[PDB]
Amino acid sequence: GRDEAGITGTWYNQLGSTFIVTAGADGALTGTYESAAGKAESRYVLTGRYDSAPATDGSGTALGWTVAWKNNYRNAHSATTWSGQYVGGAEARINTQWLLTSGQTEANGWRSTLVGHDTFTKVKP
Amino acid sequence: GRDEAGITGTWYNQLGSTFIVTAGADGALTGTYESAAGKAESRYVLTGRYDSAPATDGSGTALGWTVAWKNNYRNAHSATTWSGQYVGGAEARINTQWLLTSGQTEANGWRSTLVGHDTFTKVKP
Amino acid sequence: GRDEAGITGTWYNQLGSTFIVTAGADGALTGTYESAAGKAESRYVLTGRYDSAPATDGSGTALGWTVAWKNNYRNAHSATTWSGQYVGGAEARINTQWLLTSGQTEANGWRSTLVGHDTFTKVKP
Amino acid sequence: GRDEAGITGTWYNQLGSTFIVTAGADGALTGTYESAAGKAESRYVLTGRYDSAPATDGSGTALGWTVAWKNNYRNAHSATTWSGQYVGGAEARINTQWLLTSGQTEANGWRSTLVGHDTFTKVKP
Ligand SMILES: O=C(CCCC[C@@H]1SC[C@@H]2NC(=O)N[C@@H]21)NC1CCN(c2ccncc2)CC1
Ligand SMILES: O=C(CCCC[C@@H]1SC[C@@H]2NC(=O)N[C@@H]21)NC1CCN(c2ccncc2)CC1
Ligand SMILES: O=C(CCCC[C@@H]1SC[C@@H]2NC(=O)N[C@@H]21)NC1CCN(c2ccncc2)CC1
Ligand SMILES: O=C(CCCC[C@@H]1SC[C@@H]2NC(=O)N[C@@H]21)NC1CCN(c2ccncc2)CC1
Ligand SMILES: [Cl-]
Ligand SMILES: [Cl-]
Ligand SMILES: [Cl-]
Ligand SMILES: [Cl-]
Repeated sequence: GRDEAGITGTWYNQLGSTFIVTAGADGALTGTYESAAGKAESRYVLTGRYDSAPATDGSGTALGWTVAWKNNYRNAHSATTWSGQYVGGAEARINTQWLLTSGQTEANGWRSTLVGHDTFTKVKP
Repeated sequence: GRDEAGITGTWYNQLGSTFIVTAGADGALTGTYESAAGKAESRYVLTGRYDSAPATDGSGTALGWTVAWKNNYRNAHSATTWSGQYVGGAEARINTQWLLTSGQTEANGWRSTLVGHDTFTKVKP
Repeated sequence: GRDEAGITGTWYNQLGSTFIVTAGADGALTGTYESAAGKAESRYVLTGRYDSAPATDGSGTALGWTVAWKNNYRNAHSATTWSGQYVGGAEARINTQWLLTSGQTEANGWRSTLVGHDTFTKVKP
Repeated sequence: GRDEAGITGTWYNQLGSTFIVTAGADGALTGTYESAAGKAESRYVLTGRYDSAPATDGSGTALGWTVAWKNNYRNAHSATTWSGQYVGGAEARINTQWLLTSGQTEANGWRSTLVGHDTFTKVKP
């Protein structure tokens, strides 16, 4: 992986959530997520993928991951996906937008999905 | 997994893409994705998560997955995340919304992410 | 307006909501919206814009509109924007994706916005 | 309008775009938008709506607006909708997420819509 070394490690977003990830040489992301917001407690499993051979023209590295919000402490019957890109350097960042879907009945499916954006950095707010 | 049996298998969306997935007892999703649209050829790895203990009131099962659009044939420097829910029964479906992020420079990050929606069923269009 | 005649009139979405709109020669959209779903009763004002000189290569006509969910009967402290395109012909359609923002405190702004998609046609479901 | 006075005026986002708006007592937004990014030149008409009787518990004021990207200088065959909320006070802000739809053929409709987020303040970056 080109940014295997750059992506692997601990990241923090603007809410104070903590994203711990290992980028594998093949394109795998694995790790844990702890949200500072919402119906969440302690760490949750995450998994995702990244482009292991990004362009070399200054473009970011595309990636995504998923958390289902069930662990031994809580189940929020929901899942978030973050889609974004890693941008390396002295002020490295993972810039994302996310979709948070809740389990809903038929009648309520139209209101099942929240959208937002998180920016992750290597130092915490 | 409650819908481990229901989610595992082959799904098809409205574009004719094919989503092959195994749901693990823990909440894992693993499999392959073949897109009928866009800068894609053959199968790509996917990974994701689902709620393995959904509500029993008729609500769907929340889930999500990621594809990074790199394989041995093509690299589109991009990744899609699908966030949605599985709804079982005779007309089982996975209803999703997705975010497709491309690697972009600084100047172009504002235009890095497409949004859309896919509906997957067990029989093809 | 090129599709002034095509856009003007009554449209219905998959939820059974009714969208009544007048497209002005300049690019204006004005009208009323009645939602079959959610915290809504009777008609609400809408306003928006469309491309009054679309491409002639078979592409759709880009457009958007807003409803704030306050009228004399109800206030849901929220607003939806639909962004999409009109596609003319015998099976004319307005294909959209929408963002529904609620008024929220600081602590809750991350969960203020729902996302979805509506397809409008000239005949009702 | 409760925040008629607060919303009316000039706002600037993180890209340096300028949003000039008048909030009417009824819930109307009218004005002009000048984008610092993308296929845009000079000012474009906008129109939208806001909640003219927001909650009084510290929640923001929901609102939305549309720009179709046609004026006398340029036509980008596209339209953006911003959905968000006004938050008053010494550091007043309009926090938004947006959908930017381009006119596309049938074959390409799946890739017609960009998503992002803008934060507007009364002082420029
Ligand atoms: O709060 C969570 C789980 C934690 C999400 C944390 C989010 S992930 C994006 C953002 N970035 C973070 O770092 N943290 C936040 N899930 C909800 C979803 C909406 N829910 C319902 C309930 C009833 N009807 C509809 C919807 C209730 C449960
Ligand atoms: O086409 C793909 C990869 C395949 C995506 C297939 C998509 S996934 C959601 C939907 N459901 C499917 O089943 N299939 C489609 N990626 C693009 C993204 C945008 N790209 C750029 C290039 C230059 N600047 C900006 C953006 C070009 C590459
Ligand atoms: O239901 C409505 C107003 C009517 C929306 C109708 C929607 S527009 C897109 C779709 N297409 C239609 O044709 N119809 C639907 N608004 C909500 C939003 C979420 N709300 C809260 C409350 C508390 N906390 C958070 C959020 C409650 C009020
Ligand atoms: O660039 C613009 C018009 C100006 C948009 C400015 C955007 S509004 C949200 C953000 N906040 C701002 O303040 N400024 C930006 N429109 C594009 C859309 C994508 N386009 C295509 C072309 C071909 N195929 C697919 C898509 C090309 C034209
Ligand atoms: Cl609910
Ligand atoms: Cl580009
Ligand atoms: Cl609330
Ligand atoms: Cl194109």
